[PDB]
This record gives sequence, C-alpha cells and structure tokens, in this order.
Amino acid sequence: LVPRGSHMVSCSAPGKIYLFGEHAVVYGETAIACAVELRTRVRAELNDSITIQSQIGRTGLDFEKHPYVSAVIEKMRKSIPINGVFLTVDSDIPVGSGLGSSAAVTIASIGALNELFGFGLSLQEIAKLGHEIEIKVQGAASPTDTYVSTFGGVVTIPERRKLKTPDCGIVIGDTGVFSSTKELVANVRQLRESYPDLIEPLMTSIGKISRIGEQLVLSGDYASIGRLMNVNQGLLDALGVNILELSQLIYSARAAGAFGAKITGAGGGGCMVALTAPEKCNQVAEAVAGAGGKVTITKPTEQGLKVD
Amino acid sequence: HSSGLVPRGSHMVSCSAPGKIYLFGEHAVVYGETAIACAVELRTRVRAELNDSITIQSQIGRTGLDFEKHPYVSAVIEKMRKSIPINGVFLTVDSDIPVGSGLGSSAAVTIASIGALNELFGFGLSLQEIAKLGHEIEIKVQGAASPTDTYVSTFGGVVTIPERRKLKTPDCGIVIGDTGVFSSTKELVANVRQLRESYPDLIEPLMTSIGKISRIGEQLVLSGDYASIGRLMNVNQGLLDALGVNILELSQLIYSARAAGAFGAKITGAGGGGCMVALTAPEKCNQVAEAVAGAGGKVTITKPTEQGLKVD
Ligand SMILES: [Mg+2]
Ligand SMILES: [Mg+2]
Repeated sequence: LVPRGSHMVSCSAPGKIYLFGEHAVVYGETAIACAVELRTRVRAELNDSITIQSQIGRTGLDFEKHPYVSAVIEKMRKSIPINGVFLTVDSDIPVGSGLGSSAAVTIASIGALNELFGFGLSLQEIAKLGHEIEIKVQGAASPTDTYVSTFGGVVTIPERRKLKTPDCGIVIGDTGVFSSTKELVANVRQLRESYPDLIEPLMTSIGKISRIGEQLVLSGDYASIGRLMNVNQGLLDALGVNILELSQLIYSARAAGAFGAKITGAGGGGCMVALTAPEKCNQVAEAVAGAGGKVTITKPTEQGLKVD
Repeated sequence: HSSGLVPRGSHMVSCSAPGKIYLFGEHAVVYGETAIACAVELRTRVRAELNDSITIQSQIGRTGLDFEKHPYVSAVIEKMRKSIPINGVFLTVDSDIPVGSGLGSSAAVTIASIGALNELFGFGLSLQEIAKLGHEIEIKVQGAASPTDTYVSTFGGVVTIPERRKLKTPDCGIVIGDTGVFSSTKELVANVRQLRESYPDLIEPLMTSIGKISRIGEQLVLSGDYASIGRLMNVNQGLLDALGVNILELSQLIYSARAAGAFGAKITGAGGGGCMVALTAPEKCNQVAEAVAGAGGKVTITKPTEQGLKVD
C-alpha cells in the first residue's frame, strides 16, 4: 500500500446520548445508545518532540493538563516508538456531560496515532484500548462510552448490536447545574437498598423499555420512541435523579412538539435531550432556549471513529 | 363558649364531612392495586332545621328543592324521602374544601347532607349504611362512581383502599398547593388507560409497583416513620410522571415544597393540573406553604382528620 508516513492525519470521534436505559446497565439491564454529530477531532503531525495543543494550551507530555492524550501516547509508544508528534485537539462536545467528551478525545487520539504511525489497529482493538485508557486515567471505567464512540450509530447495550439510525433532530439542553455522577449512582443504589422489592422491579421496567424500543427503532416509529422516552424520564424521576431545571427544559421541549424528552446521563443537573422531527428541531431548540437552557442542536451520526 | 339560653323543643342540627388526599396509589386502584387515602381537616358542613317547605342555602344562593343548582343535596332529600317522610327542611351548606383534584367536595356535601337528615329525622343509619347510601347517591347524580370517596369521607382518618383498613393517623401537617390549571378527571383516566393499552407489558408492572408502595407504606404509617413515607411519596410521584399525568406547574410546586423541607410531595388525585400535596412536620408547615405560595400556587394548610362524618 501507498506510503503515508509523513501524511498529516486527522481523526474524529462522536459523543452520544441514551435513547433509553441509562442508570440501568450496572443492574444487568438492556439500554440503547445513540452517537451524535458532536465530535472531538485530533490532527497528528510528524514532529521532533511531543507537543499537544488544545483549547487549554500547548504542552509537552503533560499528564495534568492533557491526561487522556498523554496516557494514549504513553501506552501506545510501548508498542511502537513515537519519537515525536504534534497533536492538535478541538471538540464540539459540551464541556462536561454524559455525552462522552473524555471517550471521544481518547478514541480520536488513538485513531490519529494509529494512522500516522501505522499500528494497524482494528476498530475493536481501538475500543478496547480506549477503555483501558479511561481505566488508567479515572481509576475505574465502563467500556460503554469508548465502544459507542468507536463504532457510532445506534448501539444496544451490552449486546452491542447495531440498529438502524433514526432520521430525527436531537436537541440537547444544558441546565447549567453541576452534578456528581458518583453521588447520583450512590443515591440510586441507596434508595435501592432501603426498598429493594420496590426499586429492583423499576430497573426491570427501564430494561423493558429498551426491548420494546429496539423494535420501534427498526420500524422508524419515532413518535412511539418519544412516548417511551417520556415514560423512562418518569422512572428516572422516581429514582431520585431529576431536578426542577431538568423538568423545566423537558416540559418546554415537549410543549414545542418534541417526540419525547428526557434526562441524558447521570441527572441531578447537566443535560436533557429531546428527539424531534427534523422540521421541528429549530422550534424545540428555541423553546428550550426561551426557558433558559444552553442549547446544542445536533442529529444521530452513522459513523463512529473516522479518518476525516 | 355558648349562650346562657337553653332552647325548648327542636334544635338546629349540624353534621360535617371531610375532603381527602391520597398518600399513595391514585390511578392504580382501577387496575386491582392498593391505595392509601387520608381524610383531612377541610370539611363541608350542613345545618338543618324543620320547615314546612324545602330551602337549601349555599355559596351559590338560596333555592327550593333544585336538581340543577343543588344536585347532591336534592338527590339526598329525594332518596331519603322513600323511607321516612320529609315534609320540609331548611338546609344551609358551607365548605372549606377546594374543588376537584379528587379532594372530595361532592362526596363531602353528600355525606354531610345524609348525616344531617339522619339526625334531624331519626333515620338511625350507621356509618356503613351512610357510606353505602352516599355511594348510591353519587351513582344517581353522575352516572357511575366508585364507593371510595364516600367511604373515606364517612369514616375519615387514614384508610387503605380497597381493603378499608384503618391505619394510625400521622402527626404531620398537610399542605395542598393548587396550580389553578384546569384538567378533566375522565380524560386523564382515559389517557392512562390508552398508555397501558399501547404497552401492557410495561405499564401493568408499573401499576404493580405503585401497589407495592402502598404495601410498604402501610407499615411506615403504622410505625410513624414520616420521613420514609415522604420518600415513598417522592417515588410514587415519578411513577405518576411516567404515567403521563404530571405537568410543569405541578413540578414547580412539588420541587418548591421539597426544597422547603417537606417529607415528600406529589400529585393528589387525577393530575394534569389541579393540586399537589405535601406532607411536612407540624413545625415546617408554614415554611412549606410559603415556598409553594412563592412558587405560584394557591396554598391550603391543613392536617389529617381522625374521624369522618361527625354530628357537630
Ligand atoms: Mg487530554
Ligand atoms: Mg349540591
């Protein structure tokens, strides 16, 4: 094959929302993720030393300001030497939120170095490597985020089967309220401990939504996907992870015609998501904006990691 | 209290009957599940005196017997006349109960009226007979009804439905917050019935989970663990939100009540508007009411009532 050893290479990897079933996976259940068109992009250039540039600054190998890129380099250079590289990182995935910001930079960086230095990694090896980098950086991590970012589209969890991509707009509304992903996993579990006979069946019912929903994703019945999303949001409210500002955004989106709307990610703050007809995306976005949410307008993405 | 004068012969008689909120389980009873209702200290009072004709006076004005303007009082007099003559009577109706949200305004006027004529004319009816009669009256006036509203207004306190088991009354304030948003009970019941129709394998187990709440919560009422009763009311609220009967105004009031320290807060009755309810420590009642008021609601501060129908 054609040498490309000096070719500047850019890779991108998407963030993701949950159609159903966040919070339920740890307790054995099925969920359905959808990658979206908000990407982190990483361009890799041959260089005499290691330089990493992003909105945070220009560094060398710096595990404090550039933890993920730095960990990727540290791990891959054990296989094939990396004498030098200039990496430039830019992201359209909103700073913090279950949308997969650290998984996207991890996967894009692996992609870009894979290409530039010829590691010949397949997508499955990339996903597993990414998972490994998040463990190294965070202490402990679920493989789901790096897998969805790698392969893109709609993915059932944890069987990892690809479902047809819906032709819908996605509005993300950020409440601007901070919450700890650990503290909320901690409270779901606790309420679960105090009333086991009540809370266990609820996770079971969220699991059921994905099984019903799989079938609606296949037939493109977005109106029913939306009705289920709404049911799932109510189950999340029963689990204790909703707040007033999330309901505020959710109810505006629904009133403006969204198929459905729900928390995406851990809850307690952060973002909600609305699934809309493409021709109604703007109107839902304006209603969420009107209500004070920080709005991003996006759509599902068919591809995961890609050489741009 | 009273005047130095003691009347001779026949006196004015007075009965009152309470409204109610649901601690748990609205919407699930019609699906074979348990609920817990709690009668509260908001009453309809009916005063009654012998008269040669019929006169009914209430917040709407003074009439003779009148099935449009006083449909329940007039149906009561009509039904009761079939066993004992009522040549005439003068009836005055007043009430502290707000309309709708299954708070039980119709049930309260029905039961208070029955109770007042019971006393005045010496019908000798027991509580069970009074509730059964009130159930029969609601059927007559609106076409169809469950016996629950009239049962709970007759007996008062905390009652499990449909098993009708009396539970110990809790020592808590109750704040009712009205969103002022109008919605219709039979439309919401229909919309819930439709959702269960579309996903029976999803929705039937959620009903079953609301029934579990009442099961667990019965024991918490027995042991007076109000904090956990609130926490379970919080879970039942998310399940009502899953059933599609919440709205933004209700959420606004509910979060405000919880931030101000309520043990818990939730929709009471049909939803889609109407009222929510918060259970609070007696201390924190004013705190919670001011905050629901602060967030947009018409607030009523009450507490549970131990009995239902009483001769005042
Ligand atoms: Mg980094
Ligand atoms: Mg009447």
